[PDB]
Amino acid sequence: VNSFSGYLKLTDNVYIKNADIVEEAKKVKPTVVVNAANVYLKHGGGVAGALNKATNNAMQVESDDYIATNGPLKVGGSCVLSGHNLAKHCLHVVGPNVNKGEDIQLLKSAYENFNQHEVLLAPLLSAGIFGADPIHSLRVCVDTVRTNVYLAVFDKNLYDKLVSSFL
Ligand SMILES: C[C@@H](CSc1nnc2[nH]cnn12)c1ccccc1
Repeated sequence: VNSFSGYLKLTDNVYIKNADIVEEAKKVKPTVVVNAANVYLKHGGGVAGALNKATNNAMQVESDDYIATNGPLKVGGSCVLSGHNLAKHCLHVVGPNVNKGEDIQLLKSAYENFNQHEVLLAPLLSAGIFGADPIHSLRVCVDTVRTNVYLAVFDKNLYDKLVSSFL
C-alpha cells in the first residue's frame, strides 16, 4: 500500500491521473519524482521549469554543480539528485526532444531508467514541449517499465484521450 490516490490503473504496474505533477509531489512526497530533463539540466520550461520553480531554484543550483563536475547527460540517460521539498529524490531523465531531431527510439532507453526504482511519480517522457506523441509515450512506458509508475498528466483533455485510446 502507498499514498497515491485517485489514479486509474492501466496495467499491473502503470497508473495514471489528471494532475499537476508539482502539486502531486508536494502532497505525496514520493520517494522518487521524475523530471523531464534535458542533457544540460537547464530547467527552463515544461515539467522541468515547473518542478524547479517549486524548489525556489534550488534544483537548478544543485543541477549546475552536477554538470560542472560531471558534464552533460546522454539523451536516454538519467541521474539521481535531491528531491528538495517535493520528494526524497529526483530522477532527471532525458527523453528525446523531437523539436531537436533526436531519435524517438531513444524513448525506450529513457524509460528503462525507471526500472532502477521500485515506485515513481512521473510525467510522460518526451511529451509536451519535447514534441513526441503522448499516446506513443504511454505505450512505450507500459511496454518498458516494470516497476510501479504513477503518471501525472497535466492536461485534462489529453488525460481523457490517453485513457480512452489505451489498448
Ligand atoms: C498541451 C499538451 C499537453 S501539456 C502536458 N500535460 N501533461 C504533461 N506533462 C508534460 N507536458 N504535459 C499536448 C496535448 C495534446 C497533444 C500534444 C500535446
